[PDB]
Amino acid sequence: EKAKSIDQATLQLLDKAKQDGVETVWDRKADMKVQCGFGSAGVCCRNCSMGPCRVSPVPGKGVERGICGATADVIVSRNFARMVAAGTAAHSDHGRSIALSLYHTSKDGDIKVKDENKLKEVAKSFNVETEGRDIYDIAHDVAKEGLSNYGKQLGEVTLPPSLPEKRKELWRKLGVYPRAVDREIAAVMHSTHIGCNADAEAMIKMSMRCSLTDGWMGSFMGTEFSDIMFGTPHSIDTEANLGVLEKNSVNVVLHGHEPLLSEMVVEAASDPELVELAKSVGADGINLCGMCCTGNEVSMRHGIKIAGNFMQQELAVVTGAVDGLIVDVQCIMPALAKLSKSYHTKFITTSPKAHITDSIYMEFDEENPLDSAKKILKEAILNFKNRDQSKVMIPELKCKAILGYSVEEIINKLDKVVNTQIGPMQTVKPLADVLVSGVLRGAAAVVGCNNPKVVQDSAHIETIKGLIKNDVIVVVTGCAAQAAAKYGLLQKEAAEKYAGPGLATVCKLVDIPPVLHMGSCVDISRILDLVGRVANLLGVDMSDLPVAGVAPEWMSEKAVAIGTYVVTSGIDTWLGVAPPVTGGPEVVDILTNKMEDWVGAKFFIETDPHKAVEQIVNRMNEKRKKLGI
Amino acid sequence: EEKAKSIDQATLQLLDKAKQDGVETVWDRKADMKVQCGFGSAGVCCRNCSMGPCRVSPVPGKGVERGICGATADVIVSRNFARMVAAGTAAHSDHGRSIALSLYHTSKDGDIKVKDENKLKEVAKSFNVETEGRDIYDIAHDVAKEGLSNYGKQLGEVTLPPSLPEKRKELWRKLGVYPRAVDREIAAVMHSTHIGCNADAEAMIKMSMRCSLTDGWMGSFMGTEFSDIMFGTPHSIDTEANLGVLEKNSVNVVLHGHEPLLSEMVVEAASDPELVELAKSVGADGINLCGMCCTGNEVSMRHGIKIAGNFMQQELAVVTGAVDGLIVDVQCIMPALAKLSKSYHTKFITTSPKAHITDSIYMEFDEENPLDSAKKILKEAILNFKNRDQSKVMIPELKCKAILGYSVEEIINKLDKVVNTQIGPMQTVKPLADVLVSGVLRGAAAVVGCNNPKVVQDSAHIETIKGLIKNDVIVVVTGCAAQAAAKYGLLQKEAAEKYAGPGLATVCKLVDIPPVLHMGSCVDISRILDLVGRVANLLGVDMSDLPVAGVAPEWMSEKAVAIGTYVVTSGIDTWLGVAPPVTGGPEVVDILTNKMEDWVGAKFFIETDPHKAVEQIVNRMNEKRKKLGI
Ligand code: SF4
Ligand code: SF4
Ligand code: SF4
Ligand SMILES: [F-]
Ligand SMILES: [F-]
Ligand SMILES: [F-]
Ligand SMILES: [F-]
Ligand SMILES: [F-]
Ligand SMILES: [F-]
Ligand SMILES: [F-]
Ligand code: NA
Ligand code: NA
Ligand code: NA
Ligand code: NA
Ligand code: NA
Ligand code: NA
Repeated sequence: EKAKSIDQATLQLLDKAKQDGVETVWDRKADMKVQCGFGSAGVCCRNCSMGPCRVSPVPGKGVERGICGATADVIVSRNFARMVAAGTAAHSDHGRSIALSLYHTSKDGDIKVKDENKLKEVAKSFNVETEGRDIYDIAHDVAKEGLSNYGKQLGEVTLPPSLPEKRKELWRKLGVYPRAVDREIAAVMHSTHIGCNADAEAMIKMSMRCSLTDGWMGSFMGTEFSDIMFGTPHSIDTEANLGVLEKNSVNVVLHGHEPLLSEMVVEAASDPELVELAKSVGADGINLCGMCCTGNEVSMRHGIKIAGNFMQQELAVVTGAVDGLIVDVQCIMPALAKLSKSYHTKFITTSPKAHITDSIYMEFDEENPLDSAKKILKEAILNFKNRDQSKVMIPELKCKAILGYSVEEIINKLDKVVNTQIGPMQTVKPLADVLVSGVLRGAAAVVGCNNPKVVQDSAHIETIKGLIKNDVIVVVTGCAAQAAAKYGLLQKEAAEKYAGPGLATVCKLVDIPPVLHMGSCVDISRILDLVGRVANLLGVDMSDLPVAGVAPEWMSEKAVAIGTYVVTSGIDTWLGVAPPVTGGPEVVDILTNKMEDWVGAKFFIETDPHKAVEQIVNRMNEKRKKLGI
Repeated sequence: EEKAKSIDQATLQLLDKAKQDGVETVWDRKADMKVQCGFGSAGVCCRNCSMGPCRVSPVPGKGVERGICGATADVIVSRNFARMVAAGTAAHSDHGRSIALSLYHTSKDGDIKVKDENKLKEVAKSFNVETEGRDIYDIAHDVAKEGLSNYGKQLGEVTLPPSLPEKRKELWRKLGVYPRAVDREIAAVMHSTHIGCNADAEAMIKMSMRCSLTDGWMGSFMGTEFSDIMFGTPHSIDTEANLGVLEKNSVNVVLHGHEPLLSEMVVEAASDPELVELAKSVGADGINLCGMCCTGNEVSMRHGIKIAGNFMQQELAVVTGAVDGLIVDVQCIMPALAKLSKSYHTKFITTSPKAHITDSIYMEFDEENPLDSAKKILKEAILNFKNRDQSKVMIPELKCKAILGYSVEEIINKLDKVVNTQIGPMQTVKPLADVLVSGVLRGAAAVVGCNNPKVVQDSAHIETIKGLIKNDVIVVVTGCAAQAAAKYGLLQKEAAEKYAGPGLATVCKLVDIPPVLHMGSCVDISRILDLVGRVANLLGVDMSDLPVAGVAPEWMSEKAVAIGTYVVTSGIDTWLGVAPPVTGGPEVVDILTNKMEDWVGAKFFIETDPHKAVEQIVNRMNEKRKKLGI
């Protein structure tokens, strides 16, 4: 009865999937039928073998406490904590690999330093000397100091400069100032053990402390170091959606997250031997396509075409045109191994962090990265000989998209509206001014996943379209950004098409689209860098600005960690999918009310995007009045 | 027409008082839960993202076979198993992390001092720390820093104990499970269990084994060694156990939890003259300290403090109406205590910011002024004796004598009695190695683990231990299992004639030891590894070659899972008396109970009948003896 998507190409292939007789993520959601209301409310605990225990989400009725004595609030808050601990760890290991790659950069090696100016500037944040030193001794000293942020047991951690000092001392008084990344993950996992913490407030506060090691450390260093090694993103053109697949080219799709592999596949797709090889098997060339975050990472830096977002990964295989599906870690549906048994596609896993049964394991040798990517790519190009062009169905649907909007590039773009003799250059002042003046009502980040509980991409598009109509500039990352890209919002033409008067004027003056694709989900750290720069420039804290974050169709534990650190940093967050918290009323009051008194923001749970847009606008105008703007 | 709740007499008496007083127990809450969910009982339910919750069929080929993301039953089972190990590892991790921090803050005239210099000097040589002619506290700080790097170093290798055989290290390396930093492996396991990551049962379990190794050989190990350095290495010491140790006319302060620093500082505060006179002024005879669970073991091994009871007895202690102060830190403090303590004059005090409990009294243990903080907290217990009502008090006159303190150094010390002055070398484990190879001792078995309402409490412990020592298998015990043995009376030299077999009784008479050796808390299980490795190293073999076994007859916590996983990966067959949630994943069962043997030389055994378990252990040991030629 309900529509499965709002994207036509997504729907066309869904029909082919039914004809071919293959399962999709929608079909498995249906097979699940009415999902257990206990786990949907968070009032089930399995933290020890006395259980499984389930208490009633309706207070006063049914079973009240678990066998150990845990209340509903205790069970909910611990389950919520372990979600943050998981998402934190996901981004943690991500940035740890990126820092390790930076430690192994050499002058003549496969991994180099590409943005010397950024490294010199990042080195100043770690108190690493740069005057007259070799650029790789600097990079190694930066990597070492960044790695210390993951497991140091003595001393304090290094935090970015755009984090307002008001917020640091706020965290200190609240007792949520971050420690080492792995050290907090262990701390949350410790207190959630049976017979440890049994207080909702203290439990949530540990979760907020954990999430800070993600946004301002794990994800932040991951992004900063990814820019140093691969290049800081700048505005770039690309095409999005499943129509980027070419029938007469070798289609290699990069799925996953960790960017070192996809960065090396891009460089491997230009080796004359591998270029000549694709021609020898009968194709026109090598057509690199990205999906999800590793697709975002290479599109921001190299404009590689974005094949699609989370709930489309199954449908790319259904086209019958994917010769290689090269995946690393995070958000690779294990169903792909069974699905690709019905097609010539070679589904190749590469990271020992994410083995998948019945896939083809080709370990990405991080000690010979380029040679290793070539070996994996050659296997994909050879697989082109096994394509059956009669069963191929590539929908004729693709949209142009502009992305590459890093903080540096937004600042660079804003310099255009600065009078040579008046203001300062290379600052975020132009954006602060249009916010203070009121031409822009606010700025909203729209991030998040896809989720079968929501018509895929429908909540993203309605939220984004509604915010830009009310003169709220919108920045996007991850699968939401790729949902904007497919729809056609990442175009300068989208301003007069969909934006209100103020946003349309700023868009024309700055020469930008109304929706800024700021990269992958570790790249959300760019959003914090941006908002923090505006707060510092206006002498205020981040809870005082008219900013907001939205997760219209989230799913991953990464999103819970992301949403939790966005709030603790001081930014109101709207969720479009109810988290499993309804069972514990104290947990609800903490996340949706008391949070305000702690950090200056709170969570909002709204499944109607049009309602959420109202709330965001009203909350912004409320905060605007408090600030006098 | 129901099963008994316990085999302990004092436990049954107070349970009748709890019913009479109108309060609820952990047994009562178990009955309220009724039929627990078969899905979560089989481990075929996932909640690792909001696409779910999903539940797949535990019977393969029937029902819903895959979750929304495509995860099979084996994937879901294997990931849920991994997160148990990660949590159990994290608990012992932070336990030893905090202890190492105390070692870093030791000082000449401070509250925390170095007490076993000879242990500290020997540990420093294990961490490549110079000791010749250096101040003793410069050494302690260097050793602490080296131990803290084991938790979060990102480059280089980790420091491991010398009693770990190189054959086992080389085995782990080829298998791909050589441990990294403690907090790092915890994060790595949490990463791969995220949605859309690892989806292969073998790779997932192998990640669990690599993670658990950072507990037994690092987390728990460093915690135990550093606890001995600061508080003293345990030696043969007498004590009394069970709930009767409470004195009606004295101040009863009960220490519950795991972290030893608070319990240690309260012991030293219980001898402050100002507080003793206050105890007499409020109308009491003296300060009666009683411990529970690990923190009760930690102070009983070192100071002979009386042991109040094990895990499922903690509620019944408050039911006696004689607990004036209940001081708890972290790990295994049932949140029901906060509600139970409201029906009695007991003040339920939480002390650690790691484990706040609602509607309790929070007195944050100041580690910068430890003794003054312990003094301050103890005074609140003494003053609460004025609210005692002696008409309701019912302390069952039941308690048994017990011997403990059997650290590795003390066991080696006791083995010297049977060494000839001219023949063999002193201060080695050779006497224990010789009786095993000869066959006088058929094997060595470690009985550890929790309590669990699914088993008649302490019955699986006592039946397991009694059957083993009857079959000439010496039994070492830690944690609540040890306290089960202390309550029943197995921690006595008189227990040899009563229950031991011929060979074991002969070894007990010669060495002058009980047939059951209490080796401390559950981080003190590292002492058991340290012992077995010395025997493995002295016989030129690996640990999977020795006739050794581990048993957790009534386990419950995720700490036990991580414990049982590192015991197996170390090369010691482990029997489990409570079935873990793995029955829904047939590949996971094959990995844990068969394939594991071909990886690390040991495997899990799931058996709820302790008599059948003893049969399996004895037959298994004989196979490894015949394989080894002994
Ligand atoms: S922590 Fe408590 S409520 Fe949760 S499963 Fe364990 S015994 Fe039950
Ligand atoms: S969430 Fe709990 S009650 Fe629901 S199916 Fe899973 S184990 Fe059962
Ligand atoms: S990870 Fe898979 S099995 Fe688990 S809740 Fe998500 S879709 Fe379901
Ligand atoms: F095909
Ligand atoms: F790893
Ligand atoms: F159910
Ligand atoms: F493996
Ligand atoms: F009382
Ligand atoms: F000693
Ligand atoms: F074997
Ligand atoms: Na920066
Ligand atoms: Na195939
Ligand atoms: Na309020
Ligand atoms: Na030692
Ligand atoms: Na076999
Ligand atoms: Na059975």
